[PDB]
Amino acid sequence: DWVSGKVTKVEYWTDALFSLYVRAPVHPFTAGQFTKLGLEIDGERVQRAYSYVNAPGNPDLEFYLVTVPEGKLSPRLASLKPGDEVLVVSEAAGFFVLEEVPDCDTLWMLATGTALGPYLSILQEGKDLERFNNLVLVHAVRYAADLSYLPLMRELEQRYAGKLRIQTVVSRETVEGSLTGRVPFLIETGALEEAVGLPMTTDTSHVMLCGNPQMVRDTQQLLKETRQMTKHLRRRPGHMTAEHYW
Amino acid sequence: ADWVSGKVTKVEYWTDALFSLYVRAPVHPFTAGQFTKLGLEIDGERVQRAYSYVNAPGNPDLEFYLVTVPEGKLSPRLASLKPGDEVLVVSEAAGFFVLEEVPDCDTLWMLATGTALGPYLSILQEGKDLERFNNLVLVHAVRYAADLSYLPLMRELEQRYAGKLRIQTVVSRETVEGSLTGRVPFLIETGALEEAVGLPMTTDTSHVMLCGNPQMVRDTQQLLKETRQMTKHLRRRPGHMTAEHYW
Ligand SMILES: Cc1cc2nc3c(=O)[nH]c(=O)nc-3n(C[C@H](O)[C@H](O)[C@H](O)COP(=O)(O)OP(=O)(O)OC[C@H]3O[C@@H](n4cnc5c(N)ncnc54)[C@H](O)[C@@H]3O)c2cc1C
Ligand SMILES: Cc1cc2nc3c(=O)[nH]c(=O)nc-3n(C[C@H](O)[C@H](O)[C@H](O)COP(=O)(O)OP(=O)(O)OC[C@H]3O[C@@H](n4cnc5c(N)ncnc54)[C@H](O)[C@@H]3O)c2cc1C
Ligand SMILES: NC(=O)c1ccc[n+]([C@@H]2O[C@H](COP(=O)([O-])OP(=O)(O)OC[C@H]3O[C@@H](n4cnc5c(N)ncnc54)[C@H](OP(=O)(O)O)[C@@H]3O)[C@@H](O)[C@H]2O)c1
Ligand SMILES: NC(=O)c1ccc[n+]([C@@H]2O[C@H](COP(=O)([O-])OP(=O)(O)OC[C@H]3O[C@@H](n4cnc5c(N)ncnc54)[C@H](OP(=O)(O)O)[C@@H]3O)[C@@H](O)[C@H]2O)c1
Ligand SMILES: [Ca+2]
Ligand SMILES: [Ca+2]
Ligand SMILES: [Mg+2]
Repeated sequence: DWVSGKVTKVEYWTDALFSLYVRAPVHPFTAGQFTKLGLEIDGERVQRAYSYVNAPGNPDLEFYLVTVPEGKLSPRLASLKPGDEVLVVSEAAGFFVLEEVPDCDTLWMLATGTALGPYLSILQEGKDLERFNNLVLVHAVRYAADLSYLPLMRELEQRYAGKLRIQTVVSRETVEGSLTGRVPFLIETGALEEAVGLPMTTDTSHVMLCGNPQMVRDTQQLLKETRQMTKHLRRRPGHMTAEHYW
Repeated sequence: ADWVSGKVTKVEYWTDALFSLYVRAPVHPFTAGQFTKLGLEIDGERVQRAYSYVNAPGNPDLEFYLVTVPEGKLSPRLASLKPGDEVLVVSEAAGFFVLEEVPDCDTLWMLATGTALGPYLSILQEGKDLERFNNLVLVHAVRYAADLSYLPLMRELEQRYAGKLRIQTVVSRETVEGSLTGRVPFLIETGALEEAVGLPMTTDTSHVMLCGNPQMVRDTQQLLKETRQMTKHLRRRPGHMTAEHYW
C-alpha cells in the first residue's frame, strides 16, 4: 500500500550525492530493509527501491541517493524540496538483515557508493550484534569527497568501542587514511585484511555485499575462486550475502 | 602482450557520445568476434582497455565502435584522437566470442547492447563458416533511435544474406517505427521479439550470444534459464548461451 510522504529536507553532500529525509506513515521495518519511493512523472507513476539509512523507529526516514544524470526518477527526487509530496510503500521488503546472517567470528559489510544505507541502519540500531565478535564496515567510493557518511561512521566506530572496524576505499585518487583501488584487488593482495587487521576466510567470516552489481559479481567471483566461499541462500547457507542496486 | 604502435586514420562521430575509431597497425590476423586492447600513455600509466574489432579480419582499417564514458579514463581520450595520432595496440587478439566456439543450432541469435555490436559485425561482414546455421538473427538494443549507428551496414548485410539474416533493432527510451520498444528480457518474455523476427528462442532451436551491458547479459541469462530452461555455455560443458560482458 502506497502512502503519502512529506519531504522534510534534501541535503546535498556533493553535486551528485544527496540524502532525502521524509515523514510518512510506514510500518515498522527491520534494519537493512528497503522500501519504494514514487513520483508522478508526465502522468505516470514511477517507482524505485531505496534502502532505509535510519534505524527502525527513527521517524525521520532517510535515503542516501546519487543523481543518475539520464535516469527517470533519481533526478526528480533530487529536485524535491521541503514540503513536497513523495509516495512511500508502507511495508518494507528485503532479506539483507541481521537475522538472515549465519553465525561467524567476523561480519564484513562491503558497500559501494550510496549502498551504505542498510549497514548504517543496522549499526545505528545497534541490536543483535552480540553473537559477532568483530564487525567491519568498508565504504568504497570514487573520490574521498564521496564519503558522505564518514562522520557517522567515525561516531559509530567510537560507540562500538573496538568491536566495529571501519575502512574507507577510494578508487580514483590516493588519500591518507584510505585504501586505493577496487575491493577485489584489495582482498586478493591482502591489503584490505592487513589494513583492517582481520582475515576474510570461510573459517572466520560472513561477507555482505551491497551496491554496484559489477562489484558484487566480481567480489563473489574472487572470493569463490581464491577463498572457496559460496553464495548464501536461506535454504542453502553460504558465506556471501548480496544485494544488487541495479 | 606485444604492443605495437598504431596510427589513427580517422575518428568519426555518429552522435555527441558515439564514435568509431579507425586505426592502421601491424596486428596479427584475428578471428572475427575477437578483441584487442588499445592503450594511451596518460595519467601516469599506460591506460589500456579491451575493444572489439568491428572490421572483418583482413580489412586493414581496424575499426572500433566506442561510447564516450563521461568520467571514463580512456574512452574520452580515445574520443579526442585525430588523424595521425599514435595509439598503442596489442598485436595478438584474444577472446572466445567467435563462431568456432558456437554449438550447432538451427538459429544463432546475436544480441548486443550499445557499442557491443562489433563482434557480430566482424563475424557477419566476414560472412564465412555460417553455413551450418539455418537462420541468423541480429538484435541491436539502444536507448534512442539516433544511437543505431551501424543501421546502414545492418541493412546492407540483411540484403546480402538474402533472407538468412534477420535484423531487429530495439530502442528502450522512445517509440520509433521500425524498432521494438523496451528491454530485451521483457521482449523475450512477452514473445514480442520472436513474433517480430518470426523464429522461436528455445533450447530445441537456438543458441544465444549476448554481448555488452553486463546487467542485460545477466538478466537475459536469468530469464532464459528460468523460463526457457537454458544454461550457460562452456566449451567443456556445452550450453545454450554464450556471453561477453563489456564491464
Ligand atoms: C533494493 C534496492 C535498494 C536500492 N537502494 C538505493 C539507495 O539507497 N540509494 C540509491 O541511490 N539507489 C538505490 N537503489 C537504486 C535505485 O532503485 C535506482 O535504480 C536509482 O535511484 C536510479 O533510478 P533512476 O530511475 O534515476 O534510473 P534508472 O533509469 O531506473 O536506472 C539506470 C541506471 O542508474 C544507475 N544507478 C542506479 N542506482 C545507482 C546507484 N545507487 N549508484 C549508482 N548508479 C546507480 C545504473 O547505471 C542503472 O543502470 C536501490 C535499488 C534496489 C533494487
Ligand atoms: C572484451 C571487451 C570488449 C569491449 N569492447 C568494447 C567496444 O567495442 N567498445 C566500447 O566502447 N567499449 C568496449 N568495451 C569496454 C571498454 O573496454 C571500456 O571499459 C570502456 O571504453 C570505458 O573505459 P574508460 O577508461 O573510459 O572507463 P572506466 O573509467 O575504466 O570504466 C567505468 C565505467 O564505464 C562504463 N562503460 C564501460 N564500457 C562501456 C560501454 N561499452 N558502454 C557503456 N558504458 C560502458 C561502465 O559504467 C564502467 O563501470 C569492451 C570491454 C571488454 C572487456
Ligand atoms: N564523480 C564522482 O565522484 C561521482 C560520485 C557519485 C556519483 N557520480 C555519478 O554517478 C555515477 C557513479 O556513481 P557512484 O560513483 O556513486 O557509484 P559507482 O560507479 O558504482 O562507483 C562506486 C565504486 O565502485 C567501484 N566499482 C565499480 N565497478 C567495480 C567492479 N567491477 N569491481 C569493484 N569495484 C567496482 C568504483 O571503482 P571505479 O572508480 O574503479 O569505477 C567505485 O569505487 C556516474 O554516473 C557519475 O557521473 C559521480
Ligand atoms: N543520449 C543518450 O541516450 C546516450 C546514448 C549513448 C550513450 N550515452 C551515454 O553513455 C552511457 C550509456 O551508454 P549506452 O546507451 O551505449 O549503453 P547502456 O546504458 O548499456 O544501454 C544500452 C541498452 O541496454 C539496455 N539495458 C540496460 N540495462 C539493462 C538490463 N538490466 N536488462 C536489459 N537491458 C538493459 C538499456 O535499456 P534502458 O534504456 O532501459 O537502460 C539500453 O537499451 C551513459 O553515460 C550515457 O549518458 C548517452
Ligand atoms: Ca529527528
Ligand atoms: Ca547504467
Ligand atoms: Mg559504471
